[PDB]
Amino acid sequence: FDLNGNIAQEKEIVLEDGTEGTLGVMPILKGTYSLANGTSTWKIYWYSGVYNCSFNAKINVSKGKGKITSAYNPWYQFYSPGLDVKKSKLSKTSSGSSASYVFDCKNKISNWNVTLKASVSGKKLTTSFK
Amino acid sequence: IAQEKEIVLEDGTEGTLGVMPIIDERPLLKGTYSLANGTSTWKIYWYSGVYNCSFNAKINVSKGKGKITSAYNPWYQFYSPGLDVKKSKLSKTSSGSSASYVFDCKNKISNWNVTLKASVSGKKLTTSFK
Amino acid sequence: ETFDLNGNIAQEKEIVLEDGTEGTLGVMPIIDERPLLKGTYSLANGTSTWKIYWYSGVYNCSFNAKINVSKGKGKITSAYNPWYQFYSPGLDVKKSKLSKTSSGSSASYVFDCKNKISNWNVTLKASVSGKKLTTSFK
Amino acid sequence: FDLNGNIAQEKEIVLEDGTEGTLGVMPILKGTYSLANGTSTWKIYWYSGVYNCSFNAKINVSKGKGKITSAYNPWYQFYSPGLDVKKSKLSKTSSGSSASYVFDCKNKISNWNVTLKASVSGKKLTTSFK
Amino acid sequence: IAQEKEIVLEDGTEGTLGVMPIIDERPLLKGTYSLANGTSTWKIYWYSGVYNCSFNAKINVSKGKGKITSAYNPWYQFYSPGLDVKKSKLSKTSSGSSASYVFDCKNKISNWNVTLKASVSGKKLTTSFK
Amino acid sequence: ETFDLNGNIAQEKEIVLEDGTEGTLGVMPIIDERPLLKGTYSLANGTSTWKIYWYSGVYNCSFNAKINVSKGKGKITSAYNPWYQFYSPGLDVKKSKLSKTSSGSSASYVFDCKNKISNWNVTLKASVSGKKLTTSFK
Ligand SMILES: [Cl-]
Ligand SMILES: [Cl-]
Ligand SMILES: [Cl-]
Ligand SMILES: [Cl-]
Repeated sequence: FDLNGNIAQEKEIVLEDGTEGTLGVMPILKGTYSLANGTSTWKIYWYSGVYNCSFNAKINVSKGKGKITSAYNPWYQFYSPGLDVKKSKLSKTSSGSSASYVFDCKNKISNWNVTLKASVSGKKLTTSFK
Repeated sequence: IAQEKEIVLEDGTEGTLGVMPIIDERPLLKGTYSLANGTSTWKIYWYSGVYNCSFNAKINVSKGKGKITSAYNPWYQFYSPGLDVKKSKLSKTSSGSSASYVFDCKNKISNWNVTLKASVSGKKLTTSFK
Repeated sequence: ETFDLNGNIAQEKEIVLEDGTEGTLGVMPIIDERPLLKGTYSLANGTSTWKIYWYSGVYNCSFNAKINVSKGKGKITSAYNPWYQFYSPGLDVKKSKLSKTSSGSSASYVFDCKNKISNWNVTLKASVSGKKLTTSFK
Repeated sequence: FDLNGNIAQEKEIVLEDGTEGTLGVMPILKGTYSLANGTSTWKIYWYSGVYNCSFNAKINVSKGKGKITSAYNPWYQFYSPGLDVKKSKLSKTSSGSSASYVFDCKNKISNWNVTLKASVSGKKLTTSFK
Repeated sequence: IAQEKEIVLEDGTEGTLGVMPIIDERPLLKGTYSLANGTSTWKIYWYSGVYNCSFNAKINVSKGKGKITSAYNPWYQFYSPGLDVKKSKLSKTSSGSSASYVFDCKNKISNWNVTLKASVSGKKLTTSFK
Repeated sequence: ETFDLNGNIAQEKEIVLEDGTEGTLGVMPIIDERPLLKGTYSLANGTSTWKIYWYSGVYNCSFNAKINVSKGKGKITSAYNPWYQFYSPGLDVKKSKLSKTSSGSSASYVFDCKNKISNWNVTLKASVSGKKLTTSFK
């Protein structure tokens, strides 16, 4: 039940009030750049008119493959009247494949999360913000 | 057919306490998709006026059977005045049989949850939202 | 006398503290080495899945339970797909949790609730002994 | 710096607004009764016009000394307009010397906790509520 | 004398960042009491118009030195309109050197904590509230 | 150009998402294999206790830190007695936590704050390398 693994496939539905609902599956902007052998420390951050946040990530590249050995020193300043940061959390995957600083936010009309993530694979450091 | 009984609680609340055997789960909406051997990465998502959310699923398939090796990058953004998302957890079963993004919601008149789920069985990938 | 109905079995003690409040502290020996009586009289050998649920004007909730009965003794191997909708103004759900005992003798979906005049928990419970499956909501 | 271990000893202080403060130390109503050899199950409870709560305690008396091996099935119904139960928790000491069901409550003029406790020492079961 | 510096933060906030070496702790109020060899149980408490709380401390003294073997039965009841006790934790140091009952408080105009503490050193039992 | 001042060292990327918001994602290599410079120039050998603190009109907080410096290298063996008073209407403290690094290289007392126009954390930090003790509050 799959033609090509290039486009999104969705199941649609119309709710009792005539509102569309989409259940979908899809195969799959970021910052990436080279690393060096041994251990290194990095400040991973994001800055905008609304969200500003960062943390430190210690990485260790043994052989030609590295991982995040520690994620610490979480900082943040969010400017926006009425915004409520219900929760914030910095965590590292057991493998150390990545670290994420996640904020669960809320205002008068919405609830959502924002995420600053750092990923290490081989000798490559990738960051993202969603 | 199910086996049930009508109970009237002390506070007057009249309800139906029941049990029924099921073959397949009954969500609001579901979808089934075939998988190819090897590792593949997919975005699982739901979009509606009020609820919007997703996560990524890393699926691996050795010969005939496959499972979810990783459920990550949980994202959501809900729009509705006065809505509160008390809790949001993305989790994966130990056997990788499935992953579920569950939201505990609340507002001036109700308390409920919504669930975006992805389960893998053999060559099949099943998505659902309830 | 205010007929507890379990008061005849338990040893109780009326006490009062600091606040000058009057309440009864009590202890009662209970039996667990007993089978179920009211439950769904049958659940075939092997493995099977079940939908446990309570539906009413205010409280609505359910969960799935895979049950495994090898030879004669049956247990719950899993309690999943917790779902709920507690629709009523004034009512607030502060916490919800689905759990299964170590033995798999029972699974409970507990909700911590509150309204303008009270605070309390409610439980949707499924219990299994031998080839019997029973439920309760209190 | 201690005469007799029978009475309370306090350090007093007068706050900026002429309010007394007492820091004190003191050497030290409950329900108690005999147990039997082997394992047993007990319902520990309290009932009043305001607070009603209970839990089950499994006890195991090996030799002539016993302990609580499990505390479970926490139930409660508190009647009082305006009362808010911020938190509730049932826990057992590692040694199993006792179990406690603690409620952190709050209303418009106060914050306090209430506690139903079960204690086992030798072949004796003691309960209390504070 | 202490070593400090006056800092004016970006938002205009003017403060004093300092460090000072101390011999003894400086709480709002303290008390010292002698202990006898053997095990003894004590109630540690504080009473004032607004704050009232206590816990029990099991102290053991082998020949000259002693420590807290157990800090239990935490109790509190605070009176003040609009006051919120966000958190309350009773904990004991691994070495039994001390136990502390800490309350995180809040109201329309302030955020703070209060601490009822008991520390044991040798033959001495020191109580304090800050 | 809006002088970041660290922008010259880090590699940054301006991006935009779903919301149509404009922000800069960035990564910067930093050094930790460096000693302290501004800190309290002395902390004698052996063991000593210190009161770390910040006092101001709105934020006030402090904690104690036992420091152990054997031979030449010094570390924090304990961070205790966390105390605070954040007195200001509109300001809400959502969480507070005192922590010490594994190494004892530093101790941090972090507060999650909020007001009608912003959400942010503030930290009272004590760091120790060799025989140097420094502090900061940002
Ligand atoms: Cl880490
Ligand atoms: Cl029965
Ligand atoms: Cl237990
Ligand atoms: Cl420096």
